[PDB]
Amino acid sequence: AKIIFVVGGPGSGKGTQCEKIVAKYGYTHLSSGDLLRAEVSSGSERGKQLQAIMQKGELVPLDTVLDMIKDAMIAKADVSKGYLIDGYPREVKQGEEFEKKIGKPCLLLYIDAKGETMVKRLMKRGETSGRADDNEETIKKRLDLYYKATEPVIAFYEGRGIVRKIDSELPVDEVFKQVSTAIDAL
Ligand SMILES: Nc1ncnc2c1ncn2[C@@H]1O[C@H](COP(=O)(O)OP(=O)(O)OP(=O)(O)OP(=O)(O)OP(=O)(O)OC[C@H]2O[C@@H](n3cnc4c(N)ncnc43)[C@H](O)[C@@H]2O)[C@@H](O)[C@H]1O
Repeated sequence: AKIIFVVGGPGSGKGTQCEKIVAKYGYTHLSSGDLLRAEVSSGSERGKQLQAIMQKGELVPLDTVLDMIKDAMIAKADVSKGYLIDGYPREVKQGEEFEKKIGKPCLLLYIDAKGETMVKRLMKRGETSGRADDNEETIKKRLDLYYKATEPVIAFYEGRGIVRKIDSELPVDEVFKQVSTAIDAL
């Protein structure tokens, strides 16, 4: 099965575009954030540790996140012709371990938004839906961690030759036209 990585800053639009891909193309959307949140909601001790980390806007350890992604991919293996890995990898080492333990991606959709745009989007969502990490201080930390840890992922996969940059400043449907062009070109 094809493995597509979807990487971009917090609030850039990764989840939105992934849900569009699912509806049009039928790939399996796995979200690292949603997996981690599902553990938090289980009430486990592990979930309590993850909630603490996520609330602070820091990165969860690679071992826990990659486990859960692998767990989810195995659970869907029967029925998936492709996977969208949304929000993983977030550092170069995550990408390398994923390739060692699972397989190589065929495409990286780089969901590119401006920093100010991301702040605005996450503040709006936080005011609405109240996700715990959508508060101003945590937003700032998430964005700074993205620039520091995650942009080198984009460089790594530029070196591999598989990055397609998606202008996520446009309206949702215009972003998805770019996304669709990239996927149709595989
Ligand atoms: N691999 C990893 N390693 C270690 N730790 C990890 C990890 N993965 C996760 N974690 C941990 O878990 C935390 C959460 O990670 P995760 O949940 O993956 O959150 P994120 O990167 O913080 O993503 P969001 O879901 O905040 O953004 P999105 O880019 O999907 O934007 P969306 O489409 O929702 O859109 C945002 C909003 O904007 C709107 N919007 C989208 N596109 C547009 C558009 N084109 N125009 C106008 N509005 C738009 C949406 O409607 C919505 O309101 C991390 O901070 C970390 O602690």
